[PDB]
Amino acid sequence: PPLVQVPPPTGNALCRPEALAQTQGVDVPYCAVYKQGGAEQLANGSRRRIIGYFTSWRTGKDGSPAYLASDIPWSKLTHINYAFAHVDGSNKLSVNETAPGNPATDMSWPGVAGAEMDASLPYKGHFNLLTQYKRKYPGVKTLISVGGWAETGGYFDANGKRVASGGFYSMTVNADGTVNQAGINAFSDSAVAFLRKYGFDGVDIDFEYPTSMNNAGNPLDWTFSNARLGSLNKGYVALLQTLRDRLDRAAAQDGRYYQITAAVPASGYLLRGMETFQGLKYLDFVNVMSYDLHGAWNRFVGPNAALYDDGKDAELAFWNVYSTPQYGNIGYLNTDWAYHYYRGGLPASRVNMGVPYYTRGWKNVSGGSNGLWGSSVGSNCPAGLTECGDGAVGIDNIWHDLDDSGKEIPGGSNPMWHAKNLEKGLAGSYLAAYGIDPTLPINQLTGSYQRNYNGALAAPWLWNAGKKVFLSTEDEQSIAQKAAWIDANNVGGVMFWELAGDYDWKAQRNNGQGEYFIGTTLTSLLYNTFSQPPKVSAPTAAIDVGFSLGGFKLGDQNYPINPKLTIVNRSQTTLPGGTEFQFDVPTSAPANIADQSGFGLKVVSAGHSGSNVGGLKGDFNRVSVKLPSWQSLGAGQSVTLDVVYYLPISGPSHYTVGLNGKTYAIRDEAPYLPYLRVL
Ligand SMILES: [Cs+]
Ligand SMILES: [Cs+]
Ligand SMILES: [Cs+]
Ligand SMILES: [Cs+]
Ligand SMILES: [Cs+]
Ligand SMILES: [Cs+]
Ligand SMILES: [Cs+]
Ligand SMILES: [Cs+]
Ligand SMILES: [Cs+]
Ligand SMILES: [Cs+]
Ligand SMILES: [Cs+]
Ligand SMILES: [Cs+]
Ligand SMILES: [Cs+]
Ligand SMILES: [Cs+]
Repeated sequence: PPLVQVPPPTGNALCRPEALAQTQGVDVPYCAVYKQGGAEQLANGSRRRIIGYFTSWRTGKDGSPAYLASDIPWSKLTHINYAFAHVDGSNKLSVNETAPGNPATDMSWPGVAGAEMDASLPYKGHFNLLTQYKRKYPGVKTLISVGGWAETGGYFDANGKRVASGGFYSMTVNADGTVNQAGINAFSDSAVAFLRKYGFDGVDIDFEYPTSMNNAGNPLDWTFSNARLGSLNKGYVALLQTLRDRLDRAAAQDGRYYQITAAVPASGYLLRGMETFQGLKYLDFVNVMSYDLHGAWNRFVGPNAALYDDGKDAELAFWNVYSTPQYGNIGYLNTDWAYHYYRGGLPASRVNMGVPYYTRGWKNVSGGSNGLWGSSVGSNCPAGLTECGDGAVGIDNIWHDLDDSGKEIPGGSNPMWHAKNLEKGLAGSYLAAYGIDPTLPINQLTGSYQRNYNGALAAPWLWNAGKKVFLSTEDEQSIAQKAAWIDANNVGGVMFWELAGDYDWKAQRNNGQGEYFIGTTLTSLLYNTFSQPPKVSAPTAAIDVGFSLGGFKLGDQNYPINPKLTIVNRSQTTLPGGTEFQFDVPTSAPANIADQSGFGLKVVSAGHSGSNVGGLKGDFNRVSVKLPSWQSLGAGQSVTLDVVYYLPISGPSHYTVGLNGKTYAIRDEAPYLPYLRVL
């Protein structure tokens, strides 16, 4: 059949990342950051992204250990995310740059070698140092992260009090449930101005979370989030599409490229309320928050960031996930599952998986095996929680937050250097600097912290049998195991929270006796692995047929997941009955996807079968559905069918249309192939 010829891509279009949505007609300068074919030009000779979160609040001004921009391992990273900007009362991106003494732009560190201010920049603070060091390391990108858990829905004032402004929720969705175009425009324009002003290379959206699951947000945000559940997906897609548009236009004007990234949830629960993550097409890449999968907000004691399911996750067992036939023995609270979820709508090159450089932990743990998959129920829950685990405290919780009364909030949160000292039987000479009285019982080292490791989970932890304390850790053994998995799956890279938690042995500390402290062991392991060779070694025509899943219920009602699939014929040909549509569904969902409309939709190629212990065994389950023999799809017309699947997916992707003996790609995915207009 004759096809319609399309002009081939030229110039910058030859460097567009695979599947990234470009702003039509705008000369976006992709080749400034990407290679031909769309792979990223990465700093320091690395094969993988190595993305470190830098937190703004470790300035050392209160006497606690500082971690400054000059302490960053610039020669071993590819990207640095600055945490956090927020959405202010005028819906603009803000770091309180105009507040006297603010750490971003109005702070200095006299006498600290390497932290000297460049007098030629019209700002001081962290940003001054970031600008300076980027000159020495010109390939390293900086991005401004916006939101996070505490400031997704509000922001802190000068007195440390939180203003419940609504943040992302009110900026993206009006109180009446419609998308807030004015707010999204103000924010997007402000992001462009911010990038231009401070020399950032991109914006990292850390909206926690645009999900329709009830009570999923920070409890402090529920009056905003719960009122918007049905609208948050549309609001988030509008935010990302508009941000993409404004940054693409700015990039074309400035002759340099601006990235949009997002910190995105690993939780299958959160994702159940996020439709198919339609917004992925706007993102240069995602940073998957494959950590805080378990923690003392509930009683289920286990790894913070398991790589794999082991069939024994105590939380999943409690909810009957392993035993329900429909779930096909897929357990989802793990890094591998989350990665495979995001491949539904992204190539591997645009996904980076997160790891923690910090601990979470419980005390008074019962059951389990050396605490693993045990139980720890707590009392006097943190504000907003109606149940909690018994979070570890004192010497087991040195990176705690404080409540309004100035009291430590339990949770077993520590930098990994402190966890390494506990393992060694060292209390840490820095305790007093954190305002921790080392003479108090809860702040003394009692019992023995025994390191455990589970290779099925790629998870280390400390178990203190005397205190019944379980601290989930991350160290060289688990990083090496995850790094192997990254390389073998050719994943885009690795993200970590946070730089200040990485460690080294410091022989001179502790009166010359030595202890662990701030360092670069884990980042160095990642870099050394990814900058050297790995340890281990299509349709020619298209048709304009469109596919989309929609009609999702509110998240709490989305069991099982049964959206409507709409197929639209935008060719000038009638698709005869028997025409076959295929597409890839990520293996995050069991390979039992079906339709409820009598179409006979089924998996024709299973990338994964059986339990996912030891990891999912492939990327995609390819699905086929045919028009019934008697039913055509006319030019310009649509047909819908109800589908059902059992765990969240993004995408789908990689569509083909099987028409009169020939297989076509679709123009939405393959815009430069010659295409079928008439047949
Ligand atoms: Cs090389
Ligand atoms: Cs350094
Ligand atoms: Cs300087
Ligand atoms: Cs200087
Ligand atoms: Cs988070
Ligand atoms: Cs935090
Ligand atoms: Cs179960
Ligand atoms: Cs020990
Ligand atoms: Cs975190
Ligand atoms: Cs090899
Ligand atoms: Cs039917
Ligand atoms: Cs497959
Ligand atoms: Cs297996
Ligand atoms: Cs494989």
